[PDB]
Amino acid sequence: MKPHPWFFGKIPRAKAEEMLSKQRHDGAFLIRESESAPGDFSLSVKFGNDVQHFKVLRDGAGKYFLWVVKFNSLNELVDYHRSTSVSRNQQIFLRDIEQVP
Ligand code: NA
Repeated sequence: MKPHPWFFGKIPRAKAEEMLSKQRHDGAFLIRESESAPGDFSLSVKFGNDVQHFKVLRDGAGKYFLWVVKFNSLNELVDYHRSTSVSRNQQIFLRDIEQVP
């Protein structure tokens, strides 16, 4: 298929904020590899004039989750949260970034 447009590797938290702050649509997001917690992933998401960040948590077996529902891949967790909100305070659905192209 195609590589996913949402995996940014080891981009600093502040550079994820810089990039997402130029996005127009709420829910534009990326997965990055945390610098403060090496070996952990973080999800950064545009919402309004902000950028929210969430830890990608692991269970004892290595499944990934944000809150309660967990998955066998980052790819399945991202796809799940295209239609189930990532936030408990707003309805925020992941959508791909509109890329410089
Ligand atoms: Na993680």
